[PDB]
Amino acid sequence: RDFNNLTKGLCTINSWHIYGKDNAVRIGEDSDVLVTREPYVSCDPDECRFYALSQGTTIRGKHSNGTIHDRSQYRALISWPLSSPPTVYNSRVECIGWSSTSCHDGKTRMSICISGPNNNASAVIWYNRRPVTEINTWARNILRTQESECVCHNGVCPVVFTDGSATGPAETRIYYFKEGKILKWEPLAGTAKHIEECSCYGERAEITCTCRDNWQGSNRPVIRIDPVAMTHTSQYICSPVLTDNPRPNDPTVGKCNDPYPGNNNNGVKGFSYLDGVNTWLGRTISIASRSGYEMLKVPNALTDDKSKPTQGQTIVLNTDWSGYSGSFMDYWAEGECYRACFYVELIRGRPKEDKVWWTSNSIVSMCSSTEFLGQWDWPDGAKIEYFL
Amino acid sequence: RDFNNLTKGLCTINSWHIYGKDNAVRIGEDSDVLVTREPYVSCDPDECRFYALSQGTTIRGKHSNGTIHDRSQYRALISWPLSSPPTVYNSRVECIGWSSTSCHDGKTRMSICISGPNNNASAVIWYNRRPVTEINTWARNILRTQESECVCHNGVCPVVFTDGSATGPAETRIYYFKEGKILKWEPLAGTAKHIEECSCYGERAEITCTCRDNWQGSNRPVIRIDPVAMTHTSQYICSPVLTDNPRPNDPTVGKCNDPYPGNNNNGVKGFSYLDGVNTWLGRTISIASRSGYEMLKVPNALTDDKSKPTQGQTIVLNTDWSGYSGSFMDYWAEGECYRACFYVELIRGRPKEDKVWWTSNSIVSMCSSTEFLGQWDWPDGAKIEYFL
Amino acid sequence: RDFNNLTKGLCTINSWHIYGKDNAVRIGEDSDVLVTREPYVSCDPDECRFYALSQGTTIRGKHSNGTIHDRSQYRALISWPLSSPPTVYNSRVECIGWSSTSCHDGKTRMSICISGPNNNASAVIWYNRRPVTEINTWARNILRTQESECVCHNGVCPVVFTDGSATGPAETRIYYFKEGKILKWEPLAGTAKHIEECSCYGERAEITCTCRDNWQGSNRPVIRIDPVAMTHTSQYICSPVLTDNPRPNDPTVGKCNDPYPGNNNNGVKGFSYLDGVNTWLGRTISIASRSGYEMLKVPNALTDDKSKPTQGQTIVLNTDWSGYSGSFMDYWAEGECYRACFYVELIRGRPKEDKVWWTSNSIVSMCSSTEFLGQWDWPDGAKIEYFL
Amino acid sequence: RDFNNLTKGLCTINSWHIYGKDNAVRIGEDSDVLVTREPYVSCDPDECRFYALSQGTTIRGKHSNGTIHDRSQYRALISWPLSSPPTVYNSRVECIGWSSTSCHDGKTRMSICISGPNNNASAVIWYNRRPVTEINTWARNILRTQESECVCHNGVCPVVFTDGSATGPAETRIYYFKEGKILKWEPLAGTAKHIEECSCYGERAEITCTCRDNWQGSNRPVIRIDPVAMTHTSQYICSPVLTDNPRPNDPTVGKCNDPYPGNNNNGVKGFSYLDGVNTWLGRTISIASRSGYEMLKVPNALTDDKSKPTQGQTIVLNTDWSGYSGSFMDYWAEGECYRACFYVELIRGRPKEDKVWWTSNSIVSMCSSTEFLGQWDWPDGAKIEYFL
Ligand SMILES: *[C@@H]1O[C@H](CO)[C@@H](O[C@@H]2O[C@H](CO)[C@@H](O[C@@H]3O[C@H](CO[C@H]4O[C@H](CO)[C@@H](O)[C@H](O[C@H]5O[C@H](CO)[C@@H](O)[C@H](O)[C@@H]5O)[C@@H]4O)[C@@H](O)[C@H](O[C@H]4O[C@H](CO)[C@@H](O)[C@H](O)[C@@H]4O[C@H]4O[C@H](CO)[C@@H](O)[C@H](O)[C@@H]4O[C@H]4O[C@H](CO)[C@@H](O)[C@H](O)[C@@H]4O)[C@@H]3O)[C@H](O)[C@H]2NC(C)=O)[C@H](O)[C@H]1NC(C)=O
Ligand SMILES: *[C@@H]1O[C@H](CO)[C@@H](O[C@@H]2O[C@H](CO)[C@@H](O[C@@H]3O[C@H](CO[C@H]4O[C@H](CO)[C@@H](O)[C@H](O[C@H]5O[C@H](CO)[C@@H](O)[C@H](O)[C@@H]5O)[C@@H]4O)[C@@H](O)[C@H](O[C@H]4O[C@H](CO)[C@@H](O)[C@H](O)[C@@H]4O[C@H]4O[C@H](CO)[C@@H](O)[C@H](O)[C@@H]4O[C@H]4O[C@H](CO)[C@@H](O)[C@H](O)[C@@H]4O)[C@@H]3O)[C@H](O)[C@H]2NC(C)=O)[C@H](O)[C@H]1NC(C)=O
Ligand SMILES: *[C@@H]1O[C@H](CO)[C@@H](O[C@@H]2O[C@H](CO)[C@@H](O[C@@H]3O[C@H](CO[C@H]4O[C@H](CO)[C@@H](O)[C@H](O[C@H]5O[C@H](CO)[C@@H](O)[C@H](O)[C@@H]5O)[C@@H]4O)[C@@H](O)[C@H](O[C@H]4O[C@H](CO)[C@@H](O)[C@H](O)[C@@H]4O[C@H]4O[C@H](CO)[C@@H](O)[C@H](O)[C@@H]4O[C@H]4O[C@H](CO)[C@@H](O)[C@H](O)[C@@H]4O)[C@@H]3O)[C@H](O)[C@H]2NC(C)=O)[C@H](O)[C@H]1NC(C)=O
Ligand SMILES: *[C@@H]1O[C@H](CO)[C@@H](O[C@@H]2O[C@H](CO)[C@@H](O[C@@H]3O[C@H](CO[C@H]4O[C@H](CO)[C@@H](O)[C@H](O[C@H]5O[C@H](CO)[C@@H](O)[C@H](O)[C@@H]5O)[C@@H]4O)[C@@H](O)[C@H](O[C@H]4O[C@H](CO)[C@@H](O)[C@H](O)[C@@H]4O[C@H]4O[C@H](CO)[C@@H](O)[C@H](O)[C@@H]4O[C@H]4O[C@H](CO)[C@@H](O)[C@H](O)[C@@H]4O)[C@@H]3O)[C@H](O)[C@H]2NC(C)=O)[C@H](O)[C@H]1NC(C)=O
Ligand SMILES: *[C@@H]1O[C@H](CO)[C@@H](O[C@@H]2O[C@H](CO)[C@@H](O)[C@H](O)[C@H]2NC(C)=O)[C@H](O)[C@H]1NC(C)=O
Ligand SMILES: CC(=O)N[C@@H]1C[C@@H](F)[C@](F)(C(=O)O)O[C@H]1[C@H](O)[C@H](O)CO
Ligand SMILES: CC(=O)N[C@@H]1C[C@@H](F)[C@](F)(C(=O)O)O[C@H]1[C@H](O)[C@H](O)CO
Ligand SMILES: CC(=O)N[C@@H]1C[C@@H](F)[C@](F)(C(=O)O)O[C@H]1[C@H](O)[C@H](O)CO
Ligand SMILES: CC(=O)N[C@@H]1C[C@@H](F)[C@](F)(C(=O)O)O[C@H]1[C@H](O)[C@H](O)CO
Ligand SMILES: [Ca+2]
Ligand SMILES: [Ca+2]
Ligand SMILES: [Ca+2]
Ligand SMILES: [Ca+2]
Repeated sequence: RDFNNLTKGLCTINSWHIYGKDNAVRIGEDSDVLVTREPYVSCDPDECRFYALSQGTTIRGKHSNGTIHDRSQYRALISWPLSSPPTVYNSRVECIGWSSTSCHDGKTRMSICISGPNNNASAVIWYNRRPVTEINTWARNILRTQESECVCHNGVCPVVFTDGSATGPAETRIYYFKEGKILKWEPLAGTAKHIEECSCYGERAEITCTCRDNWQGSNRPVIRIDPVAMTHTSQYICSPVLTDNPRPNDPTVGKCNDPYPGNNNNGVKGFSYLDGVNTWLGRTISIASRSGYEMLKVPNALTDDKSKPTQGQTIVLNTDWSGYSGSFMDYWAEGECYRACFYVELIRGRPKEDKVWWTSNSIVSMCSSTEFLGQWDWPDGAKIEYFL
Repeated sequence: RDFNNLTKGLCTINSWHIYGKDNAVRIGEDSDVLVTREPYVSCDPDECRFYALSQGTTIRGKHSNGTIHDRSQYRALISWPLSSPPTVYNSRVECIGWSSTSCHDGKTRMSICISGPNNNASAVIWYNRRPVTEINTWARNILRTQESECVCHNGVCPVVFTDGSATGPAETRIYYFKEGKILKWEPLAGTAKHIEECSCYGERAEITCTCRDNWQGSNRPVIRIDPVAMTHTSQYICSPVLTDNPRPNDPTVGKCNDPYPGNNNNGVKGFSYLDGVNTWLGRTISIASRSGYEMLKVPNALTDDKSKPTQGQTIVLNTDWSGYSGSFMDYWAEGECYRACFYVELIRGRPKEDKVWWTSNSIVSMCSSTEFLGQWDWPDGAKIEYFL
Repeated sequence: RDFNNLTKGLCTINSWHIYGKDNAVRIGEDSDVLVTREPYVSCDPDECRFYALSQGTTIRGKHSNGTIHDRSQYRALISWPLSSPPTVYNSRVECIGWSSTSCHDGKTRMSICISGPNNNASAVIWYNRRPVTEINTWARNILRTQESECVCHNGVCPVVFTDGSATGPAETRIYYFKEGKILKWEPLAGTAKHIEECSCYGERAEITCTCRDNWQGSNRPVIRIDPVAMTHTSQYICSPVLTDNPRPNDPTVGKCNDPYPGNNNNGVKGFSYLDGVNTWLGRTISIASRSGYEMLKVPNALTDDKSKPTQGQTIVLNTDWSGYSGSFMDYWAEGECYRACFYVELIRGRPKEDKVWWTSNSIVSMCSSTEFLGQWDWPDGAKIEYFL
Repeated sequence: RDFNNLTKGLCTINSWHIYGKDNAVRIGEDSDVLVTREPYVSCDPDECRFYALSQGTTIRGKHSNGTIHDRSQYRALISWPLSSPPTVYNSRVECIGWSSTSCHDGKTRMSICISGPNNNASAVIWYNRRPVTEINTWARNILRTQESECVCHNGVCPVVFTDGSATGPAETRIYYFKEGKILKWEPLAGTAKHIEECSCYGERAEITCTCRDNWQGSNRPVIRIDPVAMTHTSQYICSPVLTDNPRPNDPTVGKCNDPYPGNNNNGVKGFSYLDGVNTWLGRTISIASRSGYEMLKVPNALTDDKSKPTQGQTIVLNTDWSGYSGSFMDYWAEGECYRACFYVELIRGRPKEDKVWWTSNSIVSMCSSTEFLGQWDWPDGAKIEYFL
């Protein structure tokens, strides 16, 4: 009925509780589960759902062979009920393509999918399940977007896109949509040197995005957006607790306005919540590969270049595979504050598990608690040997 | 609540963006996907869906053997959610038969299915999911209809049927339905010599249908219907850009009131949008078989017998299989103009791929953009070898 | 909102058009289709659905072995969308048991299922999907009911039950329910000597049921019920066109008040519409087995002991298997008259096809047309050899 | 719209009629049925559903190997339509974990799931399908709850939890929730010495729970809760008809305020309805293992230490496997009294049937009748040999 406004602050995050888990690869060993990757979670006013990019085959299907590849004509943004797996029979297609974002503005949902060949890709912006706007590639090098939910305020839903090199300067733009129409766009500003795969959340009329500098940085770039003024800025997380992957060992002092060097041309989508002393960072446990996952409480990470952990929680053990991670919240929940949430993609199959010819994932997701809760670890749980 | 009226003109068509794609044959390699053919797309006021004729077996089922055949007691018009595949578990049966059409009038949906033996077929006209009217064969030779959506204006939904020879004169009728009841019917008039499988769209209170002259023409016949007066006329597309299949090579000058000769007794369902300079024609790329698919901008194709392409877009490469194609639009979208859409049926299996014993298809669909978007090609994507 | 009243007469029946067909055995060869028997069709105010008794296993499942048996703890009344097959994933359980009926009163639905051992069976009467009333066996010999829909008038839904011998006198009762509560019951009256499996329809505030005299009659008993007075009578169809199975050859003169002899202790559920000159009878084509199915127009069949066919329609060829048949109508359709409908159960597997270890069926259904439509035949269509 | 109040008494229980049965293990032999255990039934105002703890694999899936284990990261509370089986495609996840409860307060549903390692478990309390409250382990030894529905009165839904030893004193708490928030909690009081797995029902503004004393008692502890005062008491069922399993032979005189000795450190979840002369107890038929199931009418069982059976009903034969059992009622049914209902979990596979590597169950459920109905027995019905 009305556009949602970001009128609340974050709840105090004292730990993380289990929210959803689909066990998709376990279940899909003997049921019609679609192969996916690049999952996320997004809420409507009356339901929260899982989202991902399908590969247009089931996991036991012979067409699962080759699904390490990111971009084909067989991919689509799908959604399905929370903690169910993405099946052929329960998955709803939001739009067609191989990079996406989606968010609800309080009245209805906007979904964006990009498709095409590398040098001629286009975004289609859907609103109320109809296409409304299209945007052609501006740099002819894999036009691409967040791979997790966007955020709206009074109808304005900003979205970050990048077109251009993954290993050098690229052209990043912030589009401000309303009802699927372009109100404005701006080129990236501030000190972030490279942006991909922004993970965003909204509180007190400001949207914060934690992104991936694929080119040089092992610290994460941060974009902060004012959706009323339709302006933004950028920087890096100051903290020496480095949250990209792969990455060097953690130093004692980080960088606020430059990439922290030591690994080039690689990364992973990740997130954080940056809320002064209530600041929590996610990362892989391994510095070398996408294994394990942990949350660290790092007070003032955004602004304090010597900030270190005061608390933490293990989400996935370093002996289990992780993957992309991102933020979402239920903006329509009851109460006085928005409860921080996140997901972690649990990648299985190639390239790390190459006895199978496929790559897919399952999902785990948590939300914050004001209690100090006991921790478990949450692995995918499938046995690869069963698929041989 | 109210009957929809065709009050808008076409949006300007500068390119085509991806709308839906089901990847059904890929997915159906290892899931309970129904064998189909003769698909299309049709919108309700709150949802757009895929439609097709089921063959009453799954593709991996042993009853898929023999599904090259067009007309059996096991066929039905089914619908399913946009870009999902047609599964046993998500497909809704609209009516029983082996030729169909369907459209929503703004209040509810009319669906028409024809069944029976060749010499004794009948149409049943369903409205609000109940049968209302029946029409018996008038020429005793495969009574048959559009195989894509009809169009309504203020409750009046015209439909084109043909009964009689596929390779000689036949008896074509235009029925004007309202609430599933016959208001009137007329015998075909104008200069079209043979009509099958009309593909129709509505704008500014007129309905335009691009059809298949199976007998003689490689140019397509066009029927234009005034749904208020309940009258029509017919002609051929004047343009030397010929759009049937198979067909001769394109000449320099076409025919406005006669079939363009060079192939007899064969054809394929196709479509066009005929809107002066905003005119786009679809066709197979091959002159000999149903391979490839392209859209050509041919200004004034309907009326200019020397009109040639000023722009185009490849939809399916000539090294991939195509099939039937047809028009639809979302008459209930927001904005000032109706956005042209189309689908292409991607036929797999027999007769061209005869290592399998079945014939089925998947679907790809696009809508127009006012941008000049980059093009991809959109093949079915299944590997036949997997099915051996 | 209001209880439906039977205020209309039957439409004129000049032929029969296809209404629904599920092709369940064909589809179930390679999908999760439940084994059933004793199907029927019943309408709500906004939807019509297929109903049957599940056997609590899929057809390809190993538990399909033994499903020739009628009565087990694994059976349930299920419903599913019209012309879909009865799948594990789309079938809704109405109640538990091995004999049933169901009807909608205009406000909500009553469903009745009987379960138990032969000598200690009970009916549970569900209303608005909650159990309301229970009725214990009165004769300790397979309490049993219609196996097709009941009919309501101003909230009163009569139902016919039988308890006692299948091959001798039994105790038949007519229960008058309202909101799932017993208003009254009466013992069978009139001249019918044995009653099973009544097939009923409603018009002009009277309900007519055509039943099965399993003991002696090859003519069918008829019960006529006044749901306002809550009284009834019974007789047999007078016509020499005999409609049970198995049966003797047709004579020239039938019996109005006694069973027509020649076969004992056997029969099949069937139906008719008895409406003076607008009278149509269904029967198997074979006198010996459940093969084929036809509709015969037999003017005044109910009252004229020499009435013979003036018109007919083949539904299933005598070279294809049939089974139970029954009546239903869409009481909530638009227009001035109720359109007669029926289904035929197409039994496959045992005992006639004993290369498989199972018994199941599919469904075909038709409704009347005021046109004289061409006829097709409508077989199950599955190849038993595929299941070996 | 309004919170439900427990304003009715129990209906008179003269027998039990069949309510639901899913036949899940039979069906799951050849369909995508999830492995479960710890099932129950719970009603909303407009629907009643089956609930259980999934094991996050199908039964025919290779991940079914190991599902004898109770607590893993792959478990979730799921619900599905009454008498359907718990499939991958129709099951809705309520929350994540390995111990649960759920109930509807008349406005919306509260669901509670506990997860974590044995020494660090936490409960998350969901309301209106959103997490609201979290509760950390207080004794660091398998925090755990009812495994059947809770009950609400004017918004207050008490829930019994236990944390601590299964074979010695433990710390049991009664939490009083409203809208998912903690109003109050109390430590267990009265004479019950050990509490697990309470099975609860509501009548005349009091909630009665029949639980499992795993430590010493073969008589069942009873907790009675006043949800207005938010106080409770506890005792044991006085009757010498002992209802735990395993258990000693029945004596002539029971114990009201102490555990009845003879078996230690073991038990099974069970239930009763304690309503003076209208008192019925459920139990396994075997004293040694979870086989068979029966209901006994034991007047004044709660308060009369010599009460013996005056009537009974066999539910499952002693030659068939049983399991957990629990109470529920449809608080939103029509009429003057609440109809007592229960389910029995039918465990198949390990440990008793160790030719398979899995453990799962199906469900049977009954409700009371004021008739004296005939009895059947209701086994799971699957053949283990089919799974070899
Ligand atoms: C039941 O559940 C309980 C709740 O989950 C659980 O208690 C939790 O226990 C975990 C695990 O111990 C805690 O997480 C850690 O928290 C550390 C921070 O807390 C310490 O430091 C604070 C400041 O100096 C102290 O205040 C704090 O003391 C307080 O709390 C204590 C309880 O833990 C209590 O005893 C005290 O009385 C007091 O009240 C405490 O001392 C945090 O630092 C740690 O993370 C590091 O360690 C991990 C390995 O264990 C790494 O994976 C992680 O990345 C962090 O280390 C790395 O990064 C650092 C920053 O750069 C570097 O300095 C390190 O060298 C290290 O870097 C290497 O590794 C990196 C990752 O591979 C790499 O990238 C680098 O390159 C380099 O190679 C962890 O998060 C949690 O806070 C506890 N929570 C609560 C509420 O108590 C309890 O144990 C469970 N109970 C049972 C019985 O099982
Ligand atoms: C990123 O995506 C971009 C958007 O898709 C893409 O740009 C697009 O590129 C495609 C492919 O080149 C274009 O499609 C073609 O358009 C042709 C018409 O445009 C030409 O002619 C106009 C009039 O004279 C000119 O105005 C126009 O110039 C303008 O635009 C230029 C850009 O392309 C630009 O450089 C100029 O500066 C200027 O501004 C341009 O010259 C169209 O004619 C063509 O279709 C024919 O060719 C196809 C084969 O390629 C056939 O498949 C097709 O059927 C047509 O040829 C056949 O039919 C004709 C008519 O009868 C016959 O005359 C021909 O002989 C031929 O007939 C044979 O084949 C038939 C089919 O098999 C057969 O039936 C006959 O029997 C006979 O055998 C094609 O549609 C598109 O318009 C571009 N779009 C845009 C917006 O620019 C860009 O390339 C992509 N970028 C990258 C980096 O990959
Ligand atoms: C396109 O579709 C059209 C519509 O479906 C289709 O036309 C239809 O054609 C069918 C098949 O011919 C017709 O069905 C039959 O109708 C018979 C009754 O009609 C005749 O009798 C009337 C009265 O004397 C005449 O009025 C009537 O004449 C009129 O109509 C004619 C068109 O058919 C036309 O030419 C005339 O000008 C005139 O206007 C006509 O002569 C009906 O009797 C028949 O049923 C019997 O025969 C079946 C075998 O074919 C049996 O299966 C069936 O059970 C009936 O016979 C059995 O039972 C009788 C009664 O007891 C016995 O007397 C018989 O001996 C026989 O009994 C044996 O078999 C029993 C069953 O096994 C058994 O139990 C007994 O023991 C014993 O062993 C049939 O229903 C239909 O009416 C036509 N409909 C229309 C609108 O015209 C047209 O053919 C199709 N076109 C093409 C090109 O394919
Ligand atoms: C059609 O369906 C009808 C409805 O279901 C069905 O009739 C029902 O029949 C069943 C089975 O007979 C009845 O259930 C039993 O009811 C017994 C109680 O009723 C008796 O006792 C009363 C009081 O003294 C009498 O009033 C009553 O008489 C009345 O009713 C009669 C009809 O049955 C009628 O003939 C009379 O005229 C009169 O009107 C009647 O005599 C009940 O006691 C019994 O349960 C015990 O027995 C079971 C074994 O059969 C055990 O499994 C069960 O656990 C109970 O015994 C155990 O526990 C007792 C208590 O501690 C011990 O004293 C016993 O020794 C025994 O203990 C051993 O076993 C335990 C379990 O393994 C173990 O833990 C111990 O350690 C020890 O090892 C049973 O529930 C039912 O009430 C009938 N219902 C109705 C309405 O009539 C009819 O039969 C069906 N018809 C056909 C044709 O099939
Ligand atoms: C259950 O009892 C409560 C307490 O008496 C009822 O609560 C009142 O409901 C009315 C009407 O909806 C409100 O206007 C009052 O404010 C409520 N509270 C109190 C404390 O009186 C409630 O309606 C009852 N539930 C049902 C289904 O009748
Ligand atoms: C899932 C897994 O086994 N990850 C291991 C953890 C650890 F042993 C590690 F050394 C690490 O990176 O910390 O290697 C990982 C993994 O085997 C490699 O990094 C990549 O193969
Ligand atoms: C799908 C496909 O391979 N089509 C080819 C394209 C081309 F090579 C062509 F020569 C053509 O017709 O243009 O043959 C098609 C096809 O192999 C035949 O036409 C029919 O088999
Ligand atoms: C389905 C089928 O083949 N039915 C035949 C028809 C006919 F040949 C008939 F002789 C008949 O009864 O009319 O036998 C049936 C069937 O084979 C037997 O009656 C029973 O097996
Ligand atoms: C399902 C089953 O066969 N249960 C039997 C019943 C009975 F024979 C009994 F002796 C009993 O306990 O009463 O053993 C059960 C079962 O075999 C064992 O108790 C445990 O294996
Ligand atoms: Ca990086
Ligand atoms: Ca042609
Ligand atoms: Ca008989
Ligand atoms: Ca015990």
